[PDB]
Parts: sequence; C-alpha cells; structure tokens
Amino acid sequence: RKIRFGLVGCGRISKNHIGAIAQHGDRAELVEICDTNPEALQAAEAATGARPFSSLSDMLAQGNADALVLATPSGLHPWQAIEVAQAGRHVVSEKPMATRWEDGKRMVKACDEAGVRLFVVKQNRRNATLQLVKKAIEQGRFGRIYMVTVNVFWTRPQEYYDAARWRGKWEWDGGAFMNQASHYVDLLDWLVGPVESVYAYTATLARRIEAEDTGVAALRWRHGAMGSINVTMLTYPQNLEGSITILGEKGTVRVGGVAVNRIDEWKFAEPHPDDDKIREANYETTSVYGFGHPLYYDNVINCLRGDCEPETDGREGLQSLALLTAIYRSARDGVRIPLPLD
Amino acid sequence: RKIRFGLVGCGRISKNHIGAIAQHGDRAELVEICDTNPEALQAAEAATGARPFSSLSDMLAQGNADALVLATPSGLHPWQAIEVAQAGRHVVSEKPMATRWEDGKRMVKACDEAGVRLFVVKQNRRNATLQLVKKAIEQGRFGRIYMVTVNVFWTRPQEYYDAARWRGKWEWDGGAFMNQASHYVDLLDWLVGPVESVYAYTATLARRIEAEDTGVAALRWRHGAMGSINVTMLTYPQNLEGSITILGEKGTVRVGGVAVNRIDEWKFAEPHPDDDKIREANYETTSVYGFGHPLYYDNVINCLRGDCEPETDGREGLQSLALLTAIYRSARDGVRIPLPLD
Amino acid sequence: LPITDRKIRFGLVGCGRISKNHIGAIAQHGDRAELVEICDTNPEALQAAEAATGARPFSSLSDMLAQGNADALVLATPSGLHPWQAIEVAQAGRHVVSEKPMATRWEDGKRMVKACDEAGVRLFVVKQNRRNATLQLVKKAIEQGRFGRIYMVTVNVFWTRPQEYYDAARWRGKWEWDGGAFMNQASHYVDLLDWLVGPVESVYAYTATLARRIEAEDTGVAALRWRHGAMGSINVTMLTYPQNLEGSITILGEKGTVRVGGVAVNRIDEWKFAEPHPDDDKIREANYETTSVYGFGHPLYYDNVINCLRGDCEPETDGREGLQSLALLTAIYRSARDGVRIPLPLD
Ligand SMILES: NC(=O)C1=CN([C@@H]2O[C@H](COP(=O)(O)OP(=O)(O)OC[C@H]3O[C@@H](n4cnc5c(N)ncnc54)[C@H](O)[C@@H]3O)[C@@H](O)[C@H]2O)C=CC1
Ligand SMILES: NC(=O)C1=CN([C@@H]2O[C@H](COP(=O)(O)OP(=O)(O)OC[C@H]3O[C@@H](n4cnc5c(N)ncnc54)[C@H](O)[C@@H]3O)[C@@H](O)[C@H]2O)C=CC1
Ligand SMILES: NC(=O)C1=CN([C@@H]2O[C@H](COP(=O)(O)OP(=O)(O)OC[C@H]3O[C@@H](n4cnc5c(N)ncnc54)[C@H](O)[C@@H]3O)[C@@H](O)[C@H]2O)C=CC1
Ligand SMILES: CC(=O)N[C@H]1[C@@H](OP(=O)(O)OP(=O)(O)OC[C@H]2O[C@@H](n3ccc(=O)[nH]c3=O)[C@H](O)[C@@H]2O)O[C@H](C(=O)O)[C@@H](O)[C@@H]1O
Ligand SMILES: CC(=O)N[C@H]1[C@@H](OP(=O)(O)OP(=O)(O)OC[C@H]2O[C@@H](n3ccc(=O)[nH]c3=O)[C@H](O)[C@@H]2O)O[C@H](C(=O)O)[C@@H](O)[C@@H]1O
Ligand SMILES: CC(=O)N[C@H]1[C@@H](OP(=O)(O)OP(=O)(O)OC[C@H]2O[C@@H](n3ccc(=O)[nH]c3=O)[C@H](O)[C@@H]2O)O[C@H](C(=O)O)[C@@H](O)[C@@H]1O
Repeated sequence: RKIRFGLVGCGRISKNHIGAIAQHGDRAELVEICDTNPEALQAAEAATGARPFSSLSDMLAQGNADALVLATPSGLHPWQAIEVAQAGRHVVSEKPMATRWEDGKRMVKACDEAGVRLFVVKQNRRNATLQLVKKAIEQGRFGRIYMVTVNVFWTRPQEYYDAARWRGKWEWDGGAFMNQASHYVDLLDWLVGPVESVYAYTATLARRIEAEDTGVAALRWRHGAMGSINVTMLTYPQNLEGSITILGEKGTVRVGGVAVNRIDEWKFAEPHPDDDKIREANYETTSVYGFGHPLYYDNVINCLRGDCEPETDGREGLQSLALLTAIYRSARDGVRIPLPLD
Repeated sequence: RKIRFGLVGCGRISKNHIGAIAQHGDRAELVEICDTNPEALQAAEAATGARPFSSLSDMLAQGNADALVLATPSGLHPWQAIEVAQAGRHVVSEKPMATRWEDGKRMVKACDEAGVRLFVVKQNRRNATLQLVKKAIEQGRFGRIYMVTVNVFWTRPQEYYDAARWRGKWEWDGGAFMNQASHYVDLLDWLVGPVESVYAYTATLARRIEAEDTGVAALRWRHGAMGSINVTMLTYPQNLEGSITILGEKGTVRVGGVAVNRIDEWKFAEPHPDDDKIREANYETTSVYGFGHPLYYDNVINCLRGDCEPETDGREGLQSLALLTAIYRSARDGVRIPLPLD
Repeated sequence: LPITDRKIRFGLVGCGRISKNHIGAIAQHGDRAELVEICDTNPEALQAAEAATGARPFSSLSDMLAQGNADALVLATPSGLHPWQAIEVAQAGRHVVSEKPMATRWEDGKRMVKACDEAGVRLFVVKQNRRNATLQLVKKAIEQGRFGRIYMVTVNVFWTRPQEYYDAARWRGKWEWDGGAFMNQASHYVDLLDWLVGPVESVYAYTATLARRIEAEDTGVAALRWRHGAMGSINVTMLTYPQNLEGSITILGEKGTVRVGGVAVNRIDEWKFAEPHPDDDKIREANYETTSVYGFGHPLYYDNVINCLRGDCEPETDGREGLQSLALLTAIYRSARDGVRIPLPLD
C-alpha cells in the first residue's frame, strides 16, 4: 500500500509538500492536514481533501499517517517531533530541525528511543550543480582542499518579517543564518567535511526583528581548509547571490547564481566525464530551482518502503544545527567556538 | 628642475619603478640605483645608466636624490627609511611599509621628525574602478553599508618563494596577507572606513615557508558593517580572482577580475553621472594591469612639486599595517583583536 | 672581510668547565686557527688556563677587548652573560661564538642579534649535536621528503644532575643566569624540534622543581603542534635514577619511521621507509661515529665556524638559528608559568 503522510502546518511551504507527495501519489498519498489557523486550515483541505485537524494532538489521537511532515515555525519542530515520536510515527522535519541545540538533541533521542525515522528536509543537496561538486570531492579530484567561501546575499523587507509574529524571533525562527542560509551552512559540512571551529560576527542592522539580518563566520575545517560564510537579507534591491567557491591543490570550482544554480568555474588537474555535464547540470538545478522536494520525497518514500537509508536523517540535521549554534554562540559571546558541542 | 629619484633594491619590481619614472621623464629622472647584490646592480646599471652604489649608506653619503624608493625586502623598509630620513631625504617605501607594527610606527616618527615626506606605494588606489567606488561611498550613495567581502585567490608556486631567501619569512616578508594581499587589506579601511575588530585564521597549508599561504579574517567596522577577506596563494592553476563586494541600504557594487579591475555589479537607488563612467573605468583599469606604478608616481611627483598632498603617506600605510597586525595577532592567538592597537 | 691569509685569532671568555673542549677543539685546527687570548674573572681559573695554553691572560672582558686583537671571541660564561658580552664584543668589532643557549631571556637574545647585525659581525651559536652523523642522516631523509607527511614526534631527555652539580657554581639553576633543565641541558634537544621537523605553531608545558634546591625547573614536559600539523612532546628530567638513561627522538610519518636513541641521540634504533636509499646502508657507521665523539662534539662545530670565517661558508647556526630554539624555550617557560598555550612566533 501507499505511504500515508500527514502534514502539520499548512503555511507558505506546505504547497511544495503537497506538491512533492501528489507527485508520487502512487507510492503515497496525503491523508491528513493540521493547522491552528481556521483559515489556512480551511484553505488546505479545500485544496486537498485530506482530513482536517485543528491541533497536532487531535491529529495524533485520531489520524493514522505513517509519517507527519512538520512545516510549522521552526522552533516548534523539536516538540512536535517528540510528540509525533511518542505516538509511534515517523517524522519528516522541515529545516532547521530546531532553533536550539538541546531541543535538536532531544528530538533525535526521542526518535531513536521510539524506533521511528526522523528525516530533515535538505532538498538543496539534490541540485545537479551541487551533486557534481560532491562527486568531484568524493573522488579526490580536488586533492587537498584549502579555501572555501559561501555567500548568501539575498533580500527580505520588513513586510516579510511582519507577515507572521513568529518570524525573526530567537525562539521560533533565528535570523538570516538559521532560517534563510541554513541550506548553505549545510553545504559546509556535507560538501567539504567536518568543521573544527568557527568565529562569527552578526547583528540586526536594519530590520525590526530579534535575530540577526547580517553576518559573517570565519571557519576552519578539521582537514585544515579555511573559509568564510557571509550572509545578509539586506541586499539591494533583491537576491543577488547564493554561492559556494571551493579551492584545492588540483581543483577550483565556483557554483554561482541566486541559489547555487550556476557553475561558473570548473577547473581540474585531470579530466573526468563530468567536465562535459556542466551546461545541463546548470540546466536541471535552474529549472528545479525552488522545487527540490519531489526529489527529496523520493528518498523518503524509498527509505520507508525499506528500500533505502535516509539521505538526511536526524543526525545529519544535527551536523548543520551544531554549526548554526557555534556561529550563534560565537557572535553572542565574542569567542571562537569549536566543535563538536557538548 | 626634474625631481631626482634613487632606487634601493634592483630586484623583480625594480623594472616597474624604472618604467614609471621614465614615463614622467620630463618632471623627473632616476639618478641613483643601489643593490647589495653585485649582479643585478650591474644590469640595473646597464639598463638605466644611473649611478650605481652597493650599499644604501654609500648611496646616502655620496648621492643626492631628493627621494629614495625602497624596493627591498619588506622587513628592511622601516630601517632603511629611518636612515634615509636621517639624511634629510624623502622616502618612497614599497608595500608593505613594515612587517612589524612597532617598526612601522618608528619609521613614521623618524620621517615626521626629520621633516621629510613618507610615501607608501598603494598603486591600486589609483584604479579607475576603485576611484568610482570611493566616490560613491563619499557621496553617501550606499546609505548604511552592511556587508563587505574581499577575495584574493591567486597562485604562487614553491619556485616563486624559492627565488629569494627573504621570501615567506616572518622577519622579512610575512605571508599571503602581508605580502600579496596587503593592497586588498588596504581597501577595508580606505574605502569602507575604520575597522573595529577582526578575528582571523591562517595556515601554511602547502608552501614550504614560515608564514601563511592561506587565510581568512572576519571583520566588524565601527559603523556596524561586517565582512571578510579571504586569501590564498594556492589557487589552481593560476590567478582566479581579486574582488571586492559592498552591500548597503541603497547600493550594491561588486568589482571583480583578477585584480579589482572590472566593475561587475553596480546598482543604486538614485542615479548619478558616474553610472556612465563604468565601461571606461573597467577598460582603463584592466588595460593598465601589472602596471599601475605610473599612476602612483603622478601623485608622488605632484606632491614633491608642492602641488598636492600624498594620497598614501606614512600614517595611511599605518592603517593597513595595523589591520595586518591585528590579523596576524588574531590568527596566532585565537582571539578577536580590537583596534586601535597599543 | 673573510680571513684568508693567516690563521684565525680566537679569544676565549670564561675558563670554567667547558672551556677545555673549546681550547682543544681550536687546537685541533692549529693550522687554520689559534687561541691567543683568554679572559676570566676568577684569578685561579685564569691561572690554570694560561699555564695550560700559553695564551695572553686578561681578567676582564673590557681589558681583553681594549688590549687584545682576537678576530672572534668565544663566550663560555654563565648563559645569562652571553647577550651582554656579545653586545660589547660586537661594539668592539669582532665576531662572536656564543655557547648555548645564546641567552636566558627572549629580549636579550633579540638584542644580541640586532647588535651583531648592526656591527656587521658574525654571531655563531654553538649547537654541536647538529653535526652528529645520526641526526644528519635523519635531516637528510626529512629534507628529501622520505617521511611523507610527518605525524608524531617525541623527544626524551632523561638525564642525571645531583644537587652537588648545582652547588658547584652559584649561577647554576638560576632563572637570570642559567634557566632549568630545558634551557640548559635539553636545549640541544629543543633545538631539534624546529631544525629537524619544521616550524612550531604552539606549545603547552608543565614544569616543576621536584627535588633540586635551585630556582628553575628540574623536570618538565611540553606538548607540541607544528604548523604542518604534526604533534608531539618533549619530556625532560634531570632527576633520573641513578644516571643518564635516555637522549632520544622518534619521528613518525606516512612512509617513514625513525628513532634515534642512546643517552644522546647517538644511536639509531629504528629506521623504516617505504622506498630505499643508499643512506640506509650508512647507519651502523653513523652510530659508531656519533658515539665516538660523545662528549667531544666541539671539534666538528668549529670546522664550520672556521670555514665561515675564512669566507668558505655561511654558518650552520648563526644568531637567528639560535633565536629559533630560544623562542621555543621562552614559549615553554611562559606556558609553564602561566598555564596557557603559548603560540609562535613571539612578539
Ligand atoms: N526547505 C525549504 O526550502 C523551506 C523550509 N521552510 C521551513 O518550513 C517551516 C515553514 O514555515 P513557513 O511555511 O515558511 O512559515 P508559515 O508562517 O507560512 O507557516 C505557517 C503555518 O503553520 C501554522 N502554525 C503555527 N503554529 C502551529 C501549531 N502549533 N500547529 C500547527 N500549525 C501551526 C501557521 O498558523 C500556518 O498554518 C519553517 O520551519 C521554515 O523554515 C520554509 C520555506 C522553505
Ligand atoms: N607595489 C607592488 O605592486 C609590488 C611591490 N613589491 C614589493 O617591493 C619590495 C620588492 O619586492 P621584490 O622586487 O619582489 O623582491 P626582490 O627579491 O626581487 O628584490 C630584491 C632586491 O633587493 C636587494 N637587496 C637585499 N638587501 C638589500 C639592501 N640592504 N640594500 C639594497 N638592496 C638590497 C636584493 O639583492 C634584490 O636584488 C617588497 O617590499 C615587495 O612586497 C613587489 C612587487 C610588486
Ligand atoms: N655546548 C655544550 O655542550 C656545553 C655548553 N655549555 C655552556 O657553556 C657555558 C659553560 O658553562 P660552564 O663551563 O659549564 O660553567 P662554568 O662555571 O664551569 O664556567 C664558568 C667560567 O666563566 C667565568 N666567568 C664568570 N663570569 C665571568 C665574566 N664576567 N667574564 C669572564 N668570565 C667569567 C667563571 O669564573 C668560570 O671560570 C654555559 O652557557 C653552559 O651552558 C657548557 C657545557 C657544555
Ligand atoms: C531552498 C531555500 O532556499 N529555501 C529558503 C527560501 O525559500 P524560498 O526560495 O521559497 O524563498 P522566496 O525566494 O519565496 O522568498 C521568500 C520571501 O522573500 C522575499 N524576497 C525574496 C526574494 C527577493 O529577491 N526579494 C524578496 O523580497 C519575498 O517576500 C518572498 O516571499 O527562503 C525561505 C524564507 O526566506 O522564508 C527559507 O525559509 C527557505 O529555507
Ligand atoms: C598590484 C599587485 O598585486 N602587486 C603584487 C604582485 O605584483 P606583480 O604585479 O609583479 O605580480 P605578478 O602577477 O607579475 O607575479 C608575481 C609572481 O607571481 C607568479 N605568478 C603570478 C600569477 C600566476 O597566476 N602564477 C604565478 O606563478 C609569477 O611567476 C610572478 O613572478 O605580486 C607580488 C608578489 O607576489 O611577489 C606582490 O609583492 C605585489 O604586491
Ligand atoms: C652536548 C651536551 O649535551 N651538552 C650538555 C652537557 O655537557 P657535558 O657533555 O659536558 O655534560 P657531562 O656529561 O659532563 O655532565 C655534566 C654533569 O652532569 C653530571 N652527570 C652526568 C651524567 C650522569 O649520568 N650523571 C651525572 O651526575 C656530572 O656532574 C657531569 O659533570 O651537560 C652540560 C651541563 O650539565 O652543564 C650542559 O650544559 C651541556 O649543554
């Protein structure tokens, strides 16, 4: 039979979930949906005809989805995942999996303890552009890696923060790093390797929010590479750049675009057949741009059919969450913060 | 009459100075050359017909240049400049002006006290590209500046350091930040304003030298902007980039190329005449690539001729020298180092 | 200018315990060098030394420099005088051969070096073990990349110095004059860290005076990290029961393993490399050689000094060479005193 998914939180990103599932809606279906907001609740059942619950506990008491998708305010992810795990179901959390390190740790434990799956959505990893780099690195083509820089120079006006009380709060959301660039902070670990320590500066330069809208982290990996990630939601007058550059002994790559959609530099000491898949990898990522979930849910659904291991499990999500925390302790504390965290 | 320059150090950069003085042949001439190495003193003689000395002290007992140009190993610059000033002549010091903060302050006090002028060579400040950026920043066209990123991704092979013992040594050179990237570190204070603090990592990842071939500094300006400068001489397989990117409230500029020589992104809320100077700045800055000494001399000569004041006098050199020093202290000590220095 | 047309004239300052190896090393090159002068503050050691040498005696360094003509002065005094003696020697315009270590304080060692630089004189620092045949072979393999990436380095100085050693002279075991186990005895071994393996990034040290009645440490340990990433330690005590047990270095890498044991890095014990080299056959011979000049190492060091002074060479261990180990000792002594990692290079 089909995987029964239920969706908690019917908001802005909910549609890509409904979208990705329905796109597989022959190895799975969307059976229930949940939101504490009458209107958005209405709207979503109106849109899918799954059974509407106006809170998670009612949905868990009565529904029977094999797996709940958390698309609520991020700070509620860990508590929801724990309740969902207590009711004995699998968990797909949107990113970031938590706004606090200890909550992130508890979610993973709770899921371990209940013997249920915990997936964290990191769809950007399935960019064709990014996949090429990943394989490049995996096969040793860079040889020793030396310098890595990530820019996220995007835009978010006051209105965007004002559309929802939770937005920009430490407890629910985090700032530009935890929310918008968490996808890029993820590359750091996933693509180049384990990070040894970071130092960061952040501030709230212009928006009325609690968290940061701007920041920098210098980074040092365990194998010794160094680098920065540089992030603002204040760019004028719109998204300028979402990029990663990686320089090594025998390889140089830059993945440009507004979202790591365009490989601008690709140079290597020795040839490999991927040298010729560049223009069209730029092709597939740019046309899936903003719609990586379908591909995400194909690994979910394969892992649940006992076919695969999850590509992004709770522990994987902890990698990026540890880094954000490091960056946030560094900025608040004015001190280098090393990994892994206690 | 023509201004009379002496050159101290007839090594690799000597030709560009020779080049540039001859190019103001009617306002000045190279009268004296000096190198402690018989062989390149000879050839610098053959090629200019100026009068050769074999030590600076003899050139100063016997010669009469109004201005001596120090193109020796950087660690020698402060000690030569003190001797020169002591002998009542003007100092043109190649970059960087010193390798130790204290030596730099000392060379400044001696030029002050002797009544001599002290110029530090930062030719890049003359780039037509950066002059437009400077002017937009001074006219306030960016509004509040928020994020600044600078990359120096260049290539020096081991055979480049192997050419002269002085190279890559802490005493005489410093590493990739203090030698090659100082023109870029120079930009942080010159264009964007006083820096408040830095945190840096550096390392010798590949070259056989004392100092770093690779590094990153995270930075916070007094006005609140944050940024980073990322540097490496290990780029594959040759120079990739020398770039500055500045994002403010109503402005977004990026100067790309291998050497801040092509304005790549230029966007502003309100228009201004210079908007139309851009293709010109790019052609002119790129066309003088490898050769901006001519332009630097113009000001040097305009100033000795009692016209202007120095674009880059000794305290100006002190500005990047202080940042370079905070970067090195921070990288060595693993802490944020704040300015101004003791 | 080089001294090419007449034997080098050396002067010896300090006629105490090690002076006898200098006097005899110099005499072992009687054809290129001679000892013409000797200076001691102690009427009687000077007495012994003149009768012993037939050199001209002087009872203070000022006098020896005012009336003497030596081309180079050898500094064989308590370690904390070397800086100040080297600066006055240099102001009178002659070369300086300073005994190890070149000073006991970082700033004094910098000032020694600057002074010689601005006098245009040579400053050599005695580091005889560098000429050891065993350590030369290791140096050669490290220099031709035979170890690959170096990972782990350990150095042991497990030696014996009884209280009566320290009491023999008042200056011994004092911070100002001597320093402790690290700065006096194991400095030849601290020297190997940078000389052999490469630039040190930082150290953490514990030291203590566990038994001797002296000021400085008689026992300690330093943890190390190198800039290229290897780690290791240096383990030092002058309290070994009942006499010297070990003076050793072990270097471990991707394709090389080397251990130099003995009481004084005089006997290569382990030696394994991924790819063969003629030097592989030179080991037993190098052991026998280094062992055979155990205690009499100076003759070899002076070969190089004389060459350098004759214009043949650059010195193997000049002033800056000598600052490299002074800087580690300083870092090790500041780390022990303050309880924090001390990174290099020093301000
Ligand atoms: N992977 C990705 O590309 C993206 C991930 N996200 C993440 O997904 C989550 C999406 O947030 P958005 O859709 O963008 O903001 P949102 O405000 O549009 O979503 C709001 C929905 O959740 C509801 N909600 C609030 N409290 C609830 C509760 N206790 N129970 C159930 N529903 C509750 C809101 O009333 C509304 O129904 C966030 O964690 C965000 O980081 C968001 C966009 C993209
Ligand atoms: N502004 C710019 O674009 C550039 C600046 N530089 C800077 O210029 C200086 C020169 O660098 P290079 O030309 O690359 O290296 P270099 O090694 O090629 O030039 C060295 C010359 O100085 C001589 N020398 C050494 N000691 C001396 C002394 N006491 N007196 C007189 N001569 C002495 C050497 O024998 C040699 O011929 C450094 O400060 C370097 O950073 C270098 C290239 C470009
Ligand atoms: N390279 C090596 O293997 C060895 C190096 N050394 C070093 O060489 C120096 C030798 O110390 P030792 O001979 O063992 O101790 P020491 O006490 O035996 O010799 C000291 C001599 O210096 C004389 N002296 C003291 N003050 C003087 C002054 N102001 N001017 C001239 N002479 C003065 C003393 O009167 C005494 O005769 C020390 O730095 C020691 O670390 C010592 C033994 C071996
Ligand atoms: C994969 C990925 O990057 N996901 C992140 C990403 O998603 P998504 O791509 O959907 O953002 P979307 O581009 O729609 O712009 C959002 C608003 O910005 C405003 N916005 C946007 C762009 C711009 O140029 N100007 C602008 O005002 C405009 O108001 C837009 O409505 O932005 C999400 C977010 O910020 O909440 C993050 O939660 C995600 O993790
Ligand atoms: C304006 C400016 O950037 N000045 C700095 C700059 O000057 P200059 O303009 O001469 O650089 P130039 O590029 O010609 O090659 C230098 C060597 O690099 C090697 N080099 C260079 C590029 C490359 O791709 N590969 C390479 O090997 C090449 O073989 C060359 O021999 O480089 C100097 C330096 O590093 O010593 C710095 O001191 C200056 O501050
Ligand atoms: C090359 C080298 O290691 N140099 C260092 C070395 O020199 P040198 O070879 O002369 O030492 P020497 O072996 O004679 O023992 C010295 C006394 O130790 C006592 N000693 C020695 C061995 C032992 O087992 N027991 C013992 O009591 C016994 O009293 C010895 O008389 O020891 C010098 C010192 O300590 O002042 C250091 O300054 C040198 O830098």
